[PDB]
Amino acid sequence: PRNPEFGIFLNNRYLLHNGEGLPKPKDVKETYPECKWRKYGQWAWLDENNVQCYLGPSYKYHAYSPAKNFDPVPSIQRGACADTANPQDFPQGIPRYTISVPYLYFNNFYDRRCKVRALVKVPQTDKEKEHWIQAWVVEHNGGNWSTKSGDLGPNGPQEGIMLDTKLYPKFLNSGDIGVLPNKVEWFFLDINTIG
Amino acid sequence: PRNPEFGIFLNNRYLLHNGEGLPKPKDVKETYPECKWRKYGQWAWLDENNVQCYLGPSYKYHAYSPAKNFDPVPSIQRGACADTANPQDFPQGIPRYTISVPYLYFNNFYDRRCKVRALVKVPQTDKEKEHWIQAWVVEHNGGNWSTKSGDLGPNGPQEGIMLDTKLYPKFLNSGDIGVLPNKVEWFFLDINTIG
Repeated sequence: PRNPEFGIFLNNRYLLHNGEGLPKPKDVKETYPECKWRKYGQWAWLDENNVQCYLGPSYKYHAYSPAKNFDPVPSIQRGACADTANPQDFPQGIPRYTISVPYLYFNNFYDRRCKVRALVKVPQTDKEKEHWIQAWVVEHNGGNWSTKSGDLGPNGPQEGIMLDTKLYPKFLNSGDIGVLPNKVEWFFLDINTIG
Repeated sequence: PRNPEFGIFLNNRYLLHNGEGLPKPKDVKETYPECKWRKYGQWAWLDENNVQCYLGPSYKYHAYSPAKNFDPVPSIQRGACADTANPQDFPQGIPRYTISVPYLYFNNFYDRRCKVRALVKVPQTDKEKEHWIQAWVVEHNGGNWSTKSGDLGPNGPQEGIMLDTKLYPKFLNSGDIGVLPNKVEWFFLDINTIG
């Protein structure tokens, strides 16, 4: 069946045409300024009324996230998404590009965002031309890291993502602390819900 | 386990306290004005770049939808959500209140919103005090109706929802064309993603 069911092939516009003809991105943080790291008994992503909140980066509102690497094989076998049914167009075997996301981007009971498509921007480096890739979310993680620190403490903000071990080094020049020095730009391919 | 995992019990604030202490609602249509009924080969919910789009009404941005009734028993058995795994806190048997939603509110491959919680406002009538109820989404529908017409034609806009046959009559006074005369106010309980 056609995927997406309606409209343009958004993945092709990025992978083959770099986003040409589409608006320049805004940051998904601007969609929900009041969704912050706050304490209500425990530290969590909460709004100004102490209601759980999460974000939905789209092709219009990209996420810019501090990133570590991870091994996708144990995640696929026994991680947070291991019992999720394979959705439309999911690869056989280990997908070429995989990511893990923190609680800033899901609800763990009802909107888990397991085995969904994400586009990730790979900037120019000494090795790589600038280009977009398509990855699958295959894990959830804590994500208490920033571009300056691999560990913000047990209760520190949970913004960080993970990239598979073969995608991560594409972000580096030939010139690594365990978090990439620049935030990684990405969005959920099939989530276009904010104007 | 605690549900929601973090933050206040949002359902209790509506069901027991009518939303007290929370902001007055805005319309979810204002979150995405450019998500419109448009033709790209077929008629669909599409943005200004012909990308598929959908909405996520929350406690801050309610949906106001034209509503028909439906029989939840065949939907539970063999409708769009019949093979969805029962999530946390899903009832045994037929839930007391059930709704069906159109494509304006889901992606059918990756964000189906099957077996999720919705709060629905039941206004005062000659029989009912004003109050909120908690319903489960158990079906998807076409929804080519408005408060003035049960049938907007094969290609007409798909905004309409359905309410189970025992919830629907709670919207009427003792004073029915098949669509309720007033739009029904509702939101997804666990989706709080737009500021």
